Parts: sequence; C-alpha cells; structure tokens
Amino acid sequence: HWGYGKHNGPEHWHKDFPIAKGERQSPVDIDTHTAKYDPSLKPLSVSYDQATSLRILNNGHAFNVEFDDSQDKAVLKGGPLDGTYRLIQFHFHWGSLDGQGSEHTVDKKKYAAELHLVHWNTKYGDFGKAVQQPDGLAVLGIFLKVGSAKPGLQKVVDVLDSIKTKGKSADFTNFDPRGLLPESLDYWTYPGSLTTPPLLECVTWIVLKEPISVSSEQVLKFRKLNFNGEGEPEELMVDNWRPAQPLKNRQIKASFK
Ligand SMILES: CSC1=S=Nn2c1nc1ccc(S(N)(=O)=O)cc12
Ligand code: NA
Ligand SMILES: [Zn+2]
Repeated sequence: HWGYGKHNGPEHWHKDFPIAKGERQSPVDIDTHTAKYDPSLKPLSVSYDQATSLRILNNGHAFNVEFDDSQDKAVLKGGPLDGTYRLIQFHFHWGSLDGQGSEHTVDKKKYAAELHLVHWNTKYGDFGKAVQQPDGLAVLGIFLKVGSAKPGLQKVVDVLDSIKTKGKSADFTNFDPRGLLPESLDYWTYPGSLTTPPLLECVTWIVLKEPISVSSEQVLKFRKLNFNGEGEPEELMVDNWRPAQPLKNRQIKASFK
C-alpha cells in the first residue's frame, strides 16, 4: 500500500510503520558546519574487486541491482565500522526534475539523485537478521548531480527498458560497482534507519562528501520507469525519495576537514 503519492507517500507511512516517528530516522539534512570532525575515524575500505552482480529488478519503488552476498566478495569495512559488511544490492532515489531527488541533503541542498549501496554485517549471517540489529547495516550514500555522463553507469541505464514496470527483472551480470564511486572517499556518518518501510533503525549511514556527475540523458532514462505493473495504467517512477527527518539526539561526524 505504501508508496510515493499524495495518499500513500512518506507523510502516510507512520500509520503502518509507527517507527517513522522514531528517534533515529533517515534521511537527514547534513549541516556541514555543525558536523564534528573526528580525527580518529578511519579511511573507508571499499573492496569490490570480486563483486558478482546477478540481476536487476523493478520492485515498484526503485530498481535494484542484486549481488551474490553468500561470500565475502564485495565488502565494506573500516571508516566508522567495527565489522565487515557484505554488499547485497544497490538502488537509487531520484526526482521528476534535476533540482530534487536525493534523500539526504547538504546544507538544505537537494541533489538530482542518490545512490545507496546496501551492506549487512556478517556477524548476523543474513540480511533478514541484520535488519533487526542496531548495527546491522552500513549504507554507503553517494549524491548524483547532473553534468557530464558517468560511463560506469551506462550499463545500468541501457537495461532499464527491459524492466519498465513493477515486477519485471532481468539478468544483470558482470557489473562493476567501482564505476559508480567518486574520486574521494571523504564522508559524513551518523546512526539512522532504512528510508523506506519497514524504516528499521539498523543503519550506520556513510554519506560521501563528493557527488558523482551523471548526464541529463542518464537521469532521464531513470524517469521513464513505471511504478505500476505491466497490466496497469502508467505512473512514472519519479520522486521516490523520503524527505529529511528530525536529527533529534544525534551528531553527524565528518572524516575530513
Ligand atoms: C532484501 S530487501 C532489501 S535489501 N536492501 N534493502 C532492502 N530493503 C531496503 C529498504 C531501504 C533501503 S535504503 N533506502 O538504502 O535505506 C535498503 C533496503
Ligand atoms: Na508509488
Ligand atoms: Zn535507498
């Protein structure tokens, strides 16, 4: 029932998922000036060399590129993390216009889109168990601005016409997620939640300071996807972002400056 419309959008989610008004919800606005520099934060360790993408799926909320997470093939560690976290999938949130689409904001600035690379703590054995733990997930968030094309994104964009509507999936092998990363791994970090139902408060957020640039044609292809199923009338998959939630009793930490 939940989605991103006038009658089922983020402002309605609390009725089915009361944790929507919880103490550690995501996303948030990142106030760059009040973020606390922590010189004891380690560099982020991204080990994606052995990544195995499997499939791409339109789930009716976004599209997800799924990975083989049955071994330590693509892992996140270091940074603010004590554990090793396995890459399970990535997806994006994006807007109807280039001026909105990101979930996190930076000094109230919205980006055109936001990439989430979702990882789960291996000490919990699977994703389903990890989401029930306050240190279960690490989501690496990367902002997208519209400018030059991201060549490493083009394989994703090109396959989207095959997964136009809710429920559709396609084989998607040999995709290298390293082609989606900016030059710098400087980051902000804070404890938060899934940004869609069930909104579980299980995520260590790591948001990269440097956005990647994608072209207008690339983001236009995102906007041609459908929220609806093949049988159903067309609602374009746009503005599938949750707005910033109250920071409450949390501090955002910075690895830099
Ligand atoms: C196997 S279901 C699954 S795998 N990764 N995720 C899932 N549900 C999610 C719901 C939300 C997010 S988010 N927007 O990265 O906080 C990631 C999710
Ligand atoms: Na919707
Ligand atoms: Zn997300």
